[PDB]
Amino acid sequence: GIQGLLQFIKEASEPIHVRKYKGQVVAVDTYCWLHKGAIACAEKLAKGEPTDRYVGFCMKFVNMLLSHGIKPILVFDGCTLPSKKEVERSRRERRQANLLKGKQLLREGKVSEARECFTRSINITHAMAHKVIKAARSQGVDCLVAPYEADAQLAYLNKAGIVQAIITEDSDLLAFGCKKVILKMDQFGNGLEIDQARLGMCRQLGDVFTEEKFRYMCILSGCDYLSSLRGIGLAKACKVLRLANNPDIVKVIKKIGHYLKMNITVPEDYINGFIRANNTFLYQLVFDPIKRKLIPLNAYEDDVDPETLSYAGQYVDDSIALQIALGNKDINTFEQIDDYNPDTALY
DNA sequence: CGCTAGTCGACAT
DNA sequence: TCGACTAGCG
Ligand SMILES: [Mn+2]
Ligand SMILES: [Mn+2]
Ligand SMILES: [Mn+2]
Ligand code: NA
Repeated sequence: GIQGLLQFIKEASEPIHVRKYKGQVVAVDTYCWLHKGAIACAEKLAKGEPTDRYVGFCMKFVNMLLSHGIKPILVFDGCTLPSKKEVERSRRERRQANLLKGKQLLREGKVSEARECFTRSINITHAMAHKVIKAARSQGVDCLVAPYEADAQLAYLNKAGIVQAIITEDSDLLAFGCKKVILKMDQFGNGLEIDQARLGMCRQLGDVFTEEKFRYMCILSGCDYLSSLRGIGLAKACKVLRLANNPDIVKVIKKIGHYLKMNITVPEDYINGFIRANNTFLYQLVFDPIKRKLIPLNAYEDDVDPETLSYAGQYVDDSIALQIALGNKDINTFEQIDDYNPDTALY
């Protein structure tokens, strides 16, 4: 998540409605609807009590798209990424802290304070996501479980032309290179749209509108894969790239103390972390739904060795990757929890 | 002015 | 899964 990116390129956004893609295919970052659908029933999920309200919350969004001729492809998060394990461990640490502190407030009498901690300790399990998959499949809607982060899976579906828009709330999809991203879409279907081609209307970007330079700007500002240098945001990162009259990104990062004229010490591990993060935005493992196989988000280049890309995801057998993508195989237990088969009537 | 970190919000009755 | 918002800092 690039902080403040949406307010940094506002001049490239215009409010639209989902009718502009009537009769087209639009993928969805479905986990955003699960987080909003679980707030209305946070205390129930915190106490382990059975609840299916979030199932109905995600369905009114799906049924709303079906009413406008949209063919949604619900994409769901999968396994944990090694490049995101530091953030995933911290989020799991804060969910456990709010859960323990929320249960402590139940043993006192504070009902409003315990509810606030419950809404911040929401853990969207894969079983909760699989409930929405069953409800969406009962209505004839495609559902795809990403091998890891849904962000990379959404980026491939949009680049490969399978879908023409990505309905989401995260700003990372712009860094992955999505052509059309629809943000802040209410239950009625109204939101903002940011096209990758219209990024030139942002005067504060300069010549940093190409996919490679825009990807470099998001990482230097601070993403979930690599924390930014102390004092480096989107503006200063964009300033380094505008003045970067050099295609080699490694020498430009070392020279960040010169392009900005600041006392910036760059450890060597941060340089290896940038190459680690740039390859994750480029070569993260997605799932090809047509050919049914594990492929990187972008095709491998000649100046990269895929042997050093374990942090971007681990390959498995195409049959195992298919059962995970179909939601039949659980993410953690790796056991068959369902028996859906798309052959016996996206794929 | 730009960046950082904490807070409040997302639901809905 | 995320971001919007502002006070406090350089
Ligand atoms: Mn997760
Ligand atoms: Mn994501
Ligand atoms: Mn993301
Ligand atoms: Na930053």
